[PDB]
Amino acid sequence: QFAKPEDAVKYRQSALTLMASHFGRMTPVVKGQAPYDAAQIKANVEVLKTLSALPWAAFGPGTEGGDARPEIWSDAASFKQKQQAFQDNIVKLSAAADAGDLDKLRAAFGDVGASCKACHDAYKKKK
Amino acid sequence: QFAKPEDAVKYRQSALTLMASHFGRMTPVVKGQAPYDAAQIKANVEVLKTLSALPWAAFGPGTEGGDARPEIWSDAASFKQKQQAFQDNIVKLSAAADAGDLDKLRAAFGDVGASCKACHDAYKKKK
Ligand code: HEC
Ligand code: HEC
Repeated sequence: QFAKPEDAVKYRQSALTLMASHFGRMTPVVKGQAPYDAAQIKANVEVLKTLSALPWAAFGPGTEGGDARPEIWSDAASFKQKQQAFQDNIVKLSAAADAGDLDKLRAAFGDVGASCKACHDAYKKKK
Repeated sequence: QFAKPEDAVKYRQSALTLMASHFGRMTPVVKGQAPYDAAQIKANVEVLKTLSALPWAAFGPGTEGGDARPEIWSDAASFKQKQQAFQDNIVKLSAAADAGDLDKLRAAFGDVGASCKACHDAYKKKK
């Protein structure tokens, strides 16, 4: 869907921004700093579900640019494992939210965050 | 969910970018330039459904900035009507996609586009 590589870069950066707001806005809830409303969190995690599937297709062939390391493309099966671990932890987070359990949510949120960081550390260029 | 107004600006700009890719990537299909696969379009319109609800909450109170006109806040019921017309045309687009009919899809796509432009012309700052 991208006319030039820069269009894929812009898309994935926007998707990751949006996805990252939906994740991070739950931090006060899982820390107990903000109240836990099970329906609110279930709806938010549904939005995060959708968003968390979107970035990866915008790292096609020859979309080098932005802060994406070239290793994303030359080590494709591996990058795919970092992405698939992350989305399987998103499935777990959905399960916790859908069930309405703050303990389970806390644990699942931590697992997702660890998977964000694992990919970050391997595949996002240094700042 | 925004620490500063600039965070709400960044969110809505990203949401609108992402939402706009999901809309515009269907243009070759509705023009007949690309093939029509009903299941592909149904899945894409589901993603657009989700995205099209996201920008508006990031125009809260005192999030002036970006290319948002101040009239968005001082004429709140009206802006809300531009937003609600747009999302009701997104409901129609979902219906067309879910039904699998290219004629209906074409018509519904045109209606959505007109609603994007109506809001653009009233509420996005001039370039
Ligand atoms: C788990 C919920 C997260 C969160 C919170 C973020 N990511 Fe990542 N990310 C990855 C790569 C390769 C990039 C660079 C993209 C590019 O510049 O081309 C990023 C970038 C980000 C950003 C910055 C976006 C921007 O506005 O420029 C942010 C806020 C962000 N990430 C947060 C790679 C990955 C992964 C590889 C499989 C995974 C998993 C994640 N990111 C997960 C998350
Ligand atoms: C219907 C599907 C669309 C499409 C394709 C776009 N919009 Fe809008 N838009 C609105 C406002 C106030 C802004 C400015 C936001 C800000 O800068 O603070 C925008 C901006 C955009 C962009 C640019 C995003 C960016 O990267 O900076 C794009 C690509 C875009 N729009 C496309 C307002 C509205 C509406 C008011 C109710 C509606 C409806 C739409 N936009 C609809 C669409």
